[PDB]
Order: sequence, then C-alpha cells, then structure tokens
Amino acid sequence: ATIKQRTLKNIIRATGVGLHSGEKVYLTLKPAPVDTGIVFCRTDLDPVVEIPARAENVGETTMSTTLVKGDVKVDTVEHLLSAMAGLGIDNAYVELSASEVPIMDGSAGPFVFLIQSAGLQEQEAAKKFVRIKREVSVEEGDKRAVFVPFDGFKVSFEIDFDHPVFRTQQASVDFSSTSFVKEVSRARTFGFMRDIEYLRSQNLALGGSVENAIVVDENRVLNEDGLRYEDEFVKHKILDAIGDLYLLGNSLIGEFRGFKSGHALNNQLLRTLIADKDAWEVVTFEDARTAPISYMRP
Ligand SMILES: COC1([C@H](NC(=O)c2ccc(C#CC#CCCO)cc2)C(=O)NO)CS(=O)(=O)C1
Ligand SMILES: [Mg+2]
Repeated sequence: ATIKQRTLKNIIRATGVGLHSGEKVYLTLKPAPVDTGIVFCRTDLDPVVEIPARAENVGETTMSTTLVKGDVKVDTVEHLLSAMAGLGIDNAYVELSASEVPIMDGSAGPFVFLIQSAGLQEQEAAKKFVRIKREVSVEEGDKRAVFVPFDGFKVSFEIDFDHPVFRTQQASVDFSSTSFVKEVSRARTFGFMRDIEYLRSQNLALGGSVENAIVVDENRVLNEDGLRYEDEFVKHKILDAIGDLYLLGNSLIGEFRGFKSGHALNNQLLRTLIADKDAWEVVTFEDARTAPISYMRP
C-alpha cells in the first residue's frame, strides 16, 4: 500500500538553552494535519508568529540556519529538522518560547529519543517526495554542494580542516539502507577555542559548553570523555546537511555531496534546485514494496 504522511502520535515537551543566544527555551512538538509541513511557532509573542520551515524563509546562514519573517527569527533549526527528516515526520508544529531551538546535547539524539518515545501516527494521504532528475551544483570558490540523481537517499561529505585532531575527513551514508538513528543522530556539533572569544563578542556561542558541543583547542578534543564516533565531525556535517535539506519541505530521492559546504551554500543549493524545475519532480509511491526508500515502523 501507499507510503503515507506521518505526524506525531503524542505531544513532546523539552526545555533547554540556545547554543548561540544562551537563552532558556521551552519546546513543544505537536501533531499537525496532512500537508502542513514543519511550522515553527514563537508562542512568546502576541500574536503568535508562525514560520514554515521552508527554503524561502531562511534569512541568516552564518553559524546556524535561521528562519525569518519580518523582524521575527527562529535560530538554529537544523538539528531538530534533521531529526524530523531522519524519522520521516512530514507534519508538525514546533512551539518555542524564545528565538532559538534548544541545543540539548549538541546532536539530534535527544530529539529522536523524545519523538520515538511519543510515537508517530501515519496519516490518510500519500507522502510526497522530491526526486532529483538532473545534476544541480552550486560553488563559491573552493566550496561545492551538489544534488545528483540516485534511486534512494544518500549523503556524502568531505571536509579538509587543517587541524591536528584529524590525525582528510570523508563519509558517505546510504539511508535507503543504513538508518539515521544509528549512523548520524548522535553526532554532536563542535567549536574551536580559537574562535570562541570572537564569537561570544558577536553574541554567538553564548550557550556553548562541553555539555553540548565537542570543544577543540589547538591540538585536541577538550571533552574529558572524548568522541562518540571516530569520525564524529564529518558525521555532524552530514546531520546538518540532512536538516538544511529538509527545508525543501519534502523528503528527497537523490544524492547530496558536500565539499567544505555549510548552511549558506546548502540553502543556495536548494534555491537553485527549486528554480530549475527541469531538475526535479514531486512523486508518490502507491506500493511501498517497489519504492527506493523505507521508514521504520511508526
Ligand atoms: C559553524 O560550525 C557548525 C555549527 N556549530 C557552531 O557554530 C558552534 C558549535 C559549538 C560552539 C561552541 C562552543 C563552546 C564552548 C566552551 C567555551 O565557552 C560554537 C559554535 C553547527 O553545528 N551548526 O549547525 C556547523 S559545523 O561546521 O558542522 C559546526
Ligand atoms: Mg550543526
């Protein structure tokens, strides 16, 4: 039968702090009707300001992916969106009491746990996918982000950081067969000490600590208990790309390859894709058995 749209089965509540703002924030995830998409709702404002998590609403892409509507922003959406994408949630309202999603432990792990504890609900409408049919590339200097046709969903990333902690970093994950939860969800964000005074002077990384980030000095990881994966850095790049890519508003059938890319170039890739309507089409699957991707039991 049809691959169906999914929402949350129960409401999820969490409390935390913004990575960049350091502000205390209350998060509530709620079920939503078919074809809603993921919508962020600033419930601290009167009237409540609602910003769909779509490429067209992205404003800043400096350190994190920020959604903007007028002078209202929702910062650092990428880790929560990665969790939504990885678990195949189409529709949800994300209520926030402040301008930034809580950082939690720096990864998507707490979000996938909270969501999977609440359970998902399959809905009575076909899931829509955006299928890549032509190569679409954006470049800026030595950075590159590309979509390639691929019968499934796969993300590759290569980073060239000149830094002792890497002993070149590259990974490729095929989710049409390897699972977001186990391969990527637990990969934490990271920051270099050389940047933190500068960042904090610009009101960035104000909530950052060893509790919610891999902190790297000149030569080593400062976190007492070390890394969750040997290649945690590049796995986090992949986590970020999955989230930024979900700003398309539908799951992808295709391959993403990133080369020193980040939030700004990821968003540029989506905008270029959306503009080139020869490069993609919207599809559904009336038989899950012949589809190129699958999802975990809800
Ligand atoms: C821009 O850097 C990335 C970004 N993370 C951050 O900007 C970022 C993450 C953590 C910190 C920190 C810290 C700290 C500390 C202790 C001293 O106060 C500072 C910045 C992030 O994960 N955005 O989603 C994208 S990435 O290269 O994969 C990591
Ligand atoms: Mg990140």
